[PDB]
Amino acid sequence: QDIDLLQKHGINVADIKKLKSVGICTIKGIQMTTRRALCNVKGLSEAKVDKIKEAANKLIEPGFLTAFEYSEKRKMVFHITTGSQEFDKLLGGGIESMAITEAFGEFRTGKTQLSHTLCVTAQLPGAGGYPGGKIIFIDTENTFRPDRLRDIADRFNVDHDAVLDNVLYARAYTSEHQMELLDYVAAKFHEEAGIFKLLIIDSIMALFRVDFSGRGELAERQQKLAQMLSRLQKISEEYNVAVFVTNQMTADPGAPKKPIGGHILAHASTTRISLRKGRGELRIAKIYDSPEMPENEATFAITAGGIGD
Amino acid sequence: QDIDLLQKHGINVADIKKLKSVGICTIKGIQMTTRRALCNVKGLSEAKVDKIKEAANKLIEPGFLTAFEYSEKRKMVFHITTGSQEFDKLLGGGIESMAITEAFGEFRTGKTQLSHTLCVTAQLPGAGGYPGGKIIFIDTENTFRPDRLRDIADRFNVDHDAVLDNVLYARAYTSEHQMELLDYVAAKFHEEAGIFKLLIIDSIMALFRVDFSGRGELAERQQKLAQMLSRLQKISEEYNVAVFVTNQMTADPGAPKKPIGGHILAHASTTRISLRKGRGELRIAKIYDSPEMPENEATFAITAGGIGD
Amino acid sequence: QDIDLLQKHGINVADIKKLKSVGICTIKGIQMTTRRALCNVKGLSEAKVDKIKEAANKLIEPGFLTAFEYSEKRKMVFHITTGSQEFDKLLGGGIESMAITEAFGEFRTGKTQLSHTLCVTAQLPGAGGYPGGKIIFIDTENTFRPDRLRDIADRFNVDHDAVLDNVLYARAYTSEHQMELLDYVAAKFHEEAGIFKLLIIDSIMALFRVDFSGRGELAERQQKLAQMLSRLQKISEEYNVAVFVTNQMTADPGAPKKPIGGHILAHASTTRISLRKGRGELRIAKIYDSPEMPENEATFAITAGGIGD
DNA sequence: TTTTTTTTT
DNA sequence: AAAAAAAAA
Ligand SMILES: Nc1ncnc2c1ncn2[C@@H]1O[C@H](COP(=O)(O)OP(=O)(O)NP(=O)(O)O)[C@@H](O)[C@H]1O
Ligand SMILES: Nc1ncnc2c1ncn2[C@@H]1O[C@H](COP(=O)(O)OP(=O)(O)NP(=O)(O)O)[C@@H](O)[C@H]1O
Ligand SMILES: Nc1ncnc2c1ncn2[C@@H]1O[C@H](COP(=O)(O)OP(=O)(O)NP(=O)(O)O)[C@@H](O)[C@H]1O
Ligand SMILES: [Ca+2]
Ligand SMILES: [Ca+2]
Ligand SMILES: [Ca+2]
Repeated sequence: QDIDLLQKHGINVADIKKLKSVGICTIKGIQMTTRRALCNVKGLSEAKVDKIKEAANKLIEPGFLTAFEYSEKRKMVFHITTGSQEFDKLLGGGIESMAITEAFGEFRTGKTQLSHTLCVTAQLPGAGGYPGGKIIFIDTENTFRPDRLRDIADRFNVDHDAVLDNVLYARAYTSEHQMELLDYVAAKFHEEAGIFKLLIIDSIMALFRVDFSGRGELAERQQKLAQMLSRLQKISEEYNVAVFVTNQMTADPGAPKKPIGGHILAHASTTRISLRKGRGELRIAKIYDSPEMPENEATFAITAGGIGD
Repeated sequence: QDIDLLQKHGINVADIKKLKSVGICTIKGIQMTTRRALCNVKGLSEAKVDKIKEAANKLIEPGFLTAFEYSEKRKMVFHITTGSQEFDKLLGGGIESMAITEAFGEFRTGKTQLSHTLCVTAQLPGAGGYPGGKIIFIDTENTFRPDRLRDIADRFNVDHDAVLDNVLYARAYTSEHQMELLDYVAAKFHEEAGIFKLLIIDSIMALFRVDFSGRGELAERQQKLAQMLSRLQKISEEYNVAVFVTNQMTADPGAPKKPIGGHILAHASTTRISLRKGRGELRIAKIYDSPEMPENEATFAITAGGIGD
Repeated sequence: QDIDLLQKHGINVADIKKLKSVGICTIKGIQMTTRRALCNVKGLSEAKVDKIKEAANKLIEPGFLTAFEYSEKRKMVFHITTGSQEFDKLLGGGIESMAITEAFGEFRTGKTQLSHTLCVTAQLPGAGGYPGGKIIFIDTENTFRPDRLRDIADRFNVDHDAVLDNVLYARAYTSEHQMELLDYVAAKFHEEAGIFKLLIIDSIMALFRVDFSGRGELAERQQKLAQMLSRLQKISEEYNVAVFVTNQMTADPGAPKKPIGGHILAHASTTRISLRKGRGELRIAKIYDSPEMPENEATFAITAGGIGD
């Protein structure tokens, strides 16, 4: 896995620590790079890069796996329960582990409350043999009240301070700061294989819609967004972790609500979960663009303690 | 067909295995090569290449076929049904076997669901004397959930594990990795003549729009795309197989949706099928740029089980 | 016409069959050759070529024709109707017979549909005393569906299989293969004087833009293109036939669409017909660079059956 | 000579 | 109802 399996094939140790200084730490890191990105770095020439690709095919052989084998290959994925019964009946165990999940609501619909439950149910050994592990929370608005975890820890009957250390927290302040903070995620995931389970970005579009103006800087903004979602897709295959992202909404005076992000965000997301209000403490949850489950509905209950029934 | 029919015309066996190491395996492989591409390879001189072209015209004679003969020549093409009745009424048997078909939707419109049905209906002996065979699936986003094949296998009344081996799967990770993986397709098609029927690339533009930036690397990206579509056109004549490609969409603040790819992709595609949403589980399918069928519409139904009515 | 009229002027028969092996078949073939091209061939010396030019001026005398005589000299040209009324009102009988015509569209604009009608209307005895004859179709993309001729044969009330033999078909696979296939056209035209009327290349730039890269091989590509267009100009005077060529288009992020080919193709073409989309099954056709008709517009209708009104 | 990208309220 | 930008071989 770690990139020391190449030095027995002609690679000298003088520059294999150099690609570590960019951030590459795994044998799939050279599988997930363009050949011109290794033209940009200080001190690697255009005519020596082929010897790293010499040890790429003879260590990770890109033949043609049959889908029968790929059926047993995909058994390593896991599922995170949401807290309810009909909500992960709507998903099939909840959140997939090799895909990007989206959830958008009006304003009060309980997006971060769904996230705050997921910092608690994901460290408990549950269904599917899922053993539970550590969480990274990348907040961007302000909403990481930690004492809200302590109420949900009671209704699952867990100790308080045993769970307040297994979540990692950092707030981005700028849309470029949100991008560079993904490099710390790659360093944090690699040195402990298997102790982390999922990652939460609070709202990817909470800073992109502010730092960029309207029709002038629109293509500048949508191009920088595509680099972020592609990097998150690479991490979810590199370490087999889940990602959960939310975003805001906007109106439509041309007609009546659409989630912001445009076509770039709608294509790159694997499952989108629409959330609308019902009656009192009840919320309705539809499902948009899923590779499994058709458009059916469920019913939450945001409680004292997150998602219930 | 195989390139051993040339050695009886003066070609020595010392370098006919050399052009095999590039990838050339058929008597049309020398028909589909520039004369300067055989100047680039290690150990073949500029003044000996004519003896391969000596056995080219006396084995494949490029005279002038009349179109009456070409009418009976084109009877070897086949047609893949999609799953509906009005949808291949809109196409005339469905997918052609010597052409490139395109299909683009908004985001939830069911592009990969149309692909997932085509991995099932193409191995069943159907209309036009089409006997069915094996499929190659080149995925690029992430969407190859194999258990979705098992639902569609029921509504055609086929065994489960008899069809999960006749599809081959590989995921490209990089836009250059997608190009070199076509060379494995040529090796896989050649050694078994007639057991493969079609090929699916998931989304050719899913990695080209990410790995390349805006107006700086635009001409660099569009030139590398033209090498890919021309290689796919050569394979579809070399082995008589069908190809099915999808792509994303983009907006237009100059006006209102256009499929990405530019003029290069729009010219090289033979039929393009627009897909838009109707009501509930119904989708509308128009047709763009076809050499037969004029602009008429139909109506899907994505079901439990892919395309219905 | 045939080169046996020279042997009565001192030319021995030992080498007049030699210039036949290059491809020269007519008395204008020595009028259309450089004197250094007859230095390159195996077995003809630099000091004997003048005796062929001895019988050149005393058989084709290059004096000074007056334009009054040239007015009656040019009566042998003919005109091919396209299928509409305002479209050849825009051209003046349609396609000239001693010139190169060009037509370029966006992607769906009906370029090959205009070609498919021209394989049918050119074998019918129509206006101007044009008697009709045989057609050569040099396809290069893939688009020669022959059953599309059978629909247009009905709306002109012609037999089906009487017209499916008078069109000759060949597909080029490589940009050098497209060049050498013009030598078969010269052999096919010469032995039957007057039974052929026109020639269609599908898209000259469909293979030149693929087989050659960007700014490296640009001058290499544009030099090889100029040899092709000059050879086509020589054939259209050697046998008095029409030629119809199409090409793709490209964008312009420096500004917004331009036809590809550069200045070489724009100069060597005699008439260029721009094609853009109107409403539904209607197309608008402007005219670029014509030696007659000024910039006026018309309106097609691609039908069941090609071009209508 | 060559090559199009990008929704917001 | 109504808004604009961005370059490399
Ligand atoms: N302990 C609690 N008991 C009952 N309701 C609660 C409790 N805590 C929070 N809520 C409610 O849960 C909702 C919070 O949803 P929330 O996810 O915070 O919205 P949001 O995602 O933050 N949208 P926005 O605040 O505009 O960014 C509100 O209706 C709160 O009143
Ligand atoms: N098991 C199933 N049975 C029937 N229909 C299903 C099934 N699972 C998914 N679908 C349908 O598939 C639709 C989404 O189709 P999909 O092919 O994912 O479009 P898509 O454009 O490829 N999504 P994306 O990859 O983000 O662009 C859903 O809206 C469902 O209607
Ligand atoms: N026989 C026919 N009957 C009905 N409609 C037709 C017929 N032939 C063509 N069309 C319509 O005309 C369009 C095809 O135009 P076409 O002449 O193929 O453009 P093109 O520029 O040759 N395509 P491309 O090679 O991709 O650039 C399609 O959108 C069809 O709907
Ligand atoms: Ca919030
Ligand atoms: Ca998809
Ligand atoms: Ca065409």
